[PDB]
Amino acid sequence: KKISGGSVVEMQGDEMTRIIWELIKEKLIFPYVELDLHSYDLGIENRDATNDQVTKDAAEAIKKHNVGVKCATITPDEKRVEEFKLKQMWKSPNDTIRNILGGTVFREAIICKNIPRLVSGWVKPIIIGRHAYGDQYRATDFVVPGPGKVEITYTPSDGTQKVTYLVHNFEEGGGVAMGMYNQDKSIEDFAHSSFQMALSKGWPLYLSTKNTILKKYDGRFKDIFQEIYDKQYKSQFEAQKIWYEHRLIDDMVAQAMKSEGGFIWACKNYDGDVQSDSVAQGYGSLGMMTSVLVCPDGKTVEAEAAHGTVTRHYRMYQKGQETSTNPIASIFAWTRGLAHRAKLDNNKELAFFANALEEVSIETIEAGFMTKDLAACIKGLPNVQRSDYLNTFEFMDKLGENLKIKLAQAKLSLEH
Amino acid sequence: KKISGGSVVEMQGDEMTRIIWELIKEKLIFPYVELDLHSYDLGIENRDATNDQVTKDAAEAIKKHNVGVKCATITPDEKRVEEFKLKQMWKSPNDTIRNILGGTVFREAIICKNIPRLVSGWVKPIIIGRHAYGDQYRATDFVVPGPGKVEITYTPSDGTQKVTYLVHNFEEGGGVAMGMYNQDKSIEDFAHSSFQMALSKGWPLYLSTKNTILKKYDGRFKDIFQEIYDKQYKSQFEAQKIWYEHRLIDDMVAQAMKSEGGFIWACKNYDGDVQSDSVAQGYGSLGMMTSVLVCPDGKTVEAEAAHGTVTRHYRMYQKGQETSTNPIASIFAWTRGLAHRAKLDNNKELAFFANALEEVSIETIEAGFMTKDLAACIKGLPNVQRSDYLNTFEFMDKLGENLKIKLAQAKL
Ligand SMILES: NC(=O)c1ccc[n+]([C@@H]2O[C@H](COP(=O)([O-])OP(=O)(O)OC[C@H]3O[C@@H](n4cnc5c(N)ncnc54)[C@H](OP(=O)(O)O)[C@@H]3O)[C@@H](O)[C@H]2O)c1
Ligand SMILES: NC(=O)c1ccc[n+]([C@@H]2O[C@H](COP(=O)([O-])OP(=O)(O)OC[C@H]3O[C@@H](n4cnc5c(N)ncnc54)[C@H](OP(=O)(O)O)[C@@H]3O)[C@@H](O)[C@H]2O)c1
Ligand SMILES: O=C(O)CCC(=O)C(=O)O
Ligand SMILES: O=C(O)CCC(=O)C(=O)O
Ligand SMILES: [Ca+2]
Ligand SMILES: [Ca+2]
Repeated sequence: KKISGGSVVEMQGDEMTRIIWELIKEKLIFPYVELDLHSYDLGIENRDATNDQVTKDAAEAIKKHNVGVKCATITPDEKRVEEFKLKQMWKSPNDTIRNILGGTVFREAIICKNIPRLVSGWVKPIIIGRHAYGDQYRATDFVVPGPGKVEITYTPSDGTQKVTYLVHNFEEGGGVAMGMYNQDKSIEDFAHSSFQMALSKGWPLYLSTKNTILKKYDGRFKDIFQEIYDKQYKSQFEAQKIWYEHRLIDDMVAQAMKSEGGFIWACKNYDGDVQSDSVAQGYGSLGMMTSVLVCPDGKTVEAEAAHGTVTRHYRMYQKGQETSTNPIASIFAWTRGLAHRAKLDNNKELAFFANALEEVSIETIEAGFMTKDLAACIKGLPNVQRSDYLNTFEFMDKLGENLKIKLAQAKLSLEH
Repeated sequence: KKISGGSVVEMQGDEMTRIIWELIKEKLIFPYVELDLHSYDLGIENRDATNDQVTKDAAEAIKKHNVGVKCATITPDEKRVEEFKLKQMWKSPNDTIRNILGGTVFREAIICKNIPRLVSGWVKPIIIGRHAYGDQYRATDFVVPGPGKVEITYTPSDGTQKVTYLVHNFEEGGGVAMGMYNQDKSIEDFAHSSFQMALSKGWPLYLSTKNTILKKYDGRFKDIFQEIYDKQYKSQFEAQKIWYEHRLIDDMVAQAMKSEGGFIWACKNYDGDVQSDSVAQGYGSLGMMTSVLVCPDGKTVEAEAAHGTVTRHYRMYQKGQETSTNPIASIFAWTRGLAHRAKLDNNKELAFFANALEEVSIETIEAGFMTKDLAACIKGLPNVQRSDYLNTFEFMDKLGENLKIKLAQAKL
């Protein structure tokens, strides 16, 4: 009776998103879909117990099975070490997974007709390609305890030369220092996936850098995009009446803010992290955004919610208080992962189910059933009352109700 | 030129901002104000001729005279080198000047009551304190030509063992790499200026970092702020019913976007640079923002417009075509610096002129005389007609008349 879904790597998360994750599988996915499921618990406690090995195992599973769907996870700092009694301050599971997989994370809002934006002009989608490799997420940082010299050096593999650059000589007191890097091959994959996304969408492409400040580091990104564009993409762009343009990041954020949308924005790793949260909130909620890592092999993807574990909501959950937390981004992690699974396997029954769940989610909200974040978009936050929204479970229950109806109607249809 | 100004350091800029700079001195400052003016031309041509020495001379003059006002400048990349036939790809003069002076750059929108924002909720100001030192603006970046190890090393002054960390081992092909740093004393001054700004305006303070990712680097910023808050400002904040909170930068930008405004935002160098343009545009124009570098001495100040040289408009100016470019940010560089010069000198006349020019600028726009960007805020750009806006000359002229009127009517 259930759809045969194939192999999926599932990564369990923390706090409020872990609660939603279990409700998605129980209500939305498992009743209709049977999966060969490789489950990795990335909850903070299991990562601590495995010395973060479960995270690297999960990344290797995604390479093997080509599809993974990830819940948001805690990245610990000193406060989390004290809260959970951790052995170490573990690195972000996302940093580890993206470092191993590589590629570009494409992030885009999920639009409902009845939800007012915070930014008046965006009538079309903004799609951020976020380079998923290197920079601050692979970096090496340390505290400078006192006076002394920090240098960064490059030694070729043959060991026949050494280049030493002075970072800073600390004359009095200490500070911080860090190295970071990126790679030409990853930059080229990032460029290709950006131009290909623009052509698939019929939309212009913009790349943002600081190249006036980092002339070598950011100038490399700019050069590689320009060279790949001129050689391989430019005739196809003009044929679709679109263009590619590099801008300084600050000009770019101002242009995007005042634009009508409808463009692809290639972002360096850190910029794509921050701006995608600004963009998601600007369209009205961090809970309404898709995030899909498209790996360079053209086969493997990892779908996820780009927002965090929603700690403040989890604290209320721990007290038995009602929570209204937006599940949509977490649900679209599953739908986007299953859609790609169905595409790899040419599974029409699964491809239909994935799209059906996405339509149900939008239709439910557009019919007036929503969590508190979205009711705050329509009214003001100060004007919202309990009767204006559903709690987290009521909303999942409504979605489950409407999903059963949509799948029932499909079975009764002639198309079937 | 009756009012005695005192000593101000003037830095001349490039392209469209240069054209507006002279219009401000001619029509706005010079007729009413006599200045001891130490002028350095930071135009890209003079920087190339002096091997960027004029920039260092200018920074030194600000330390001497405590007050400086800067016009936007070109920071050259490969296209600018070829465009201007430059000797070197010179560093940004703002990087050079800020590195020498230090401190926190405070940026805030200039609000006219008739101008709609792009962001629905911001009914109260957002003030970004931007750390002006270190990080990407003091960094060392280079191309990695081929496979090999990039390492970062710390050699202490006490002769104890040198420490070496592997950044990356490039196994296939090359790439890019960079070192960057910050210093505890600069971070401490950045913290103090942020707490003091919040107490003087009466608003809560947020610091944004990535400390979950950069645990040492950004953790140091977070730890320094928290220690200074707990030991120094905390009871003062509580008595004013405000607070200080650290947030991850992701959370902070989202919170900022959906808020009502009304907070101080402490930003690391790079974040303050980018978010200040996002915020300025969100209130509706890059032309309406003040930017003042507040130096750690509590004395010296450098006022500037935070936006660039507006190359696109300048290309139209070069072709003889009509332009409408918003001068207000450039005007507020003069008024903010002259107001500071007046507080140092206890000059009631100069301080009155400084405020009056700012009043005239806002009153002129609130009466319906504005450049094209502001008219676009009200009607949307596709609906802006020629009758809705003034060109750059006409706008500077209307401000000159209103300034003349406001000073004449005040002389009575
Ligand atoms: N993908 C990931 O694994 C990932 C990404 C980011 C952060 N994190 C981790 O998550 C933890 C919490 O990070 P944080 O405190 O910066 O942010 P957060 O708790 O995830 O979110 C902060 C605020 O954003 C709003 N929000 C975010 N998602 C929402 C949703 N789905 N529905 C309704 N509101 C939502 C809520 O606003 P209100 O309080 O105003 O209601 C929430 O309190 C950290 O440990 C961090 O390391 C993980
Ligand atoms: N403080 C500084 O010295 C400073 C700061 C930043 C950049 N720069 C330099 O400026 C040069 C150009 O930088 P860029 O091309 O990134 O940006 P830009 O040319 O300065 O500005 C880009 C766009 O922003 C809008 N804009 C900026 N200021 C405006 C104003 N006062 N009134 C109306 N619109 C305004 C215009 O939008 P539209 O095109 O839509 O009309 C303009 O085309 C570069 O050489 C850069 O290094 C200098
Ligand atoms: O991995 C983390 O700690 C945060 C990740 C994040 O903020 C993002 O993926 O946008
Ligand atoms: O100095 C530069 O090159 C740009 C400065 C800038 O963008 C800013 O001050 O906001
Ligand atoms: Ca993020
Ligand atoms: Ca800027």
